[PDB]
Amino acid sequence: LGKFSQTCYNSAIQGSVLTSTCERTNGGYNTSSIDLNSVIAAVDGSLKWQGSNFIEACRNTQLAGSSELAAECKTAAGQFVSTKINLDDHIANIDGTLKYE
Amino acid sequence: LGKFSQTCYNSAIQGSVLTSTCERTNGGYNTSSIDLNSVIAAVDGSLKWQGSNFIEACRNTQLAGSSELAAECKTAAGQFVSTKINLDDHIANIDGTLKYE
Repeated sequence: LGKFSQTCYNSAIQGSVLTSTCERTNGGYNTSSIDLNSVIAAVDGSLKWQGSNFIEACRNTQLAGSSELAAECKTAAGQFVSTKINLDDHIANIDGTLKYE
Repeated sequence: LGKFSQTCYNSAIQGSVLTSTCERTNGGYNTSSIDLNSVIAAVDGSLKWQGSNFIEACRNTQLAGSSELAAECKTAAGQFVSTKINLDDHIANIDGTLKYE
């Protein structure tokens, strides 16, 4: 599942939104964006799938490398930790558009 | 929070996917989509935030007005009931991309 980074380039993250330019199935490419806040949660400071609204607990989001979302997130106790998640786990390039799967 | 309908137009709902054309922060427009199935649940026939996968229990999804999602969802007892939820509560436009917050 996922693996968008293998067929996309010029990816960027601003806030909770990922943008990238991806290869289409029958040739050519397309630029699209997807909000990651709908599909990533913060759980005691760690980014996890199967949830939403990590941005309520996190700040300074960045794209590290070709597919990692990095951020500083608030733990249950209230202090922050550095955390990351590999977007290639579930963000795919479906015919030129970024999708969660 | 939310209020995407104030800066977007030509919105449409297909299944659980909302598509709309939104103005970017400094001008210009972008058409994007967000899969509402990631952020809306259906509990005993009623659509609600703070959950996911409402489409598993619902049919006949439609956009009502500029910002409401309407559908028919299955109650625990078995029968379907009409239900609606206002997407403007938690779907926003950030620089041309639909986002959950």
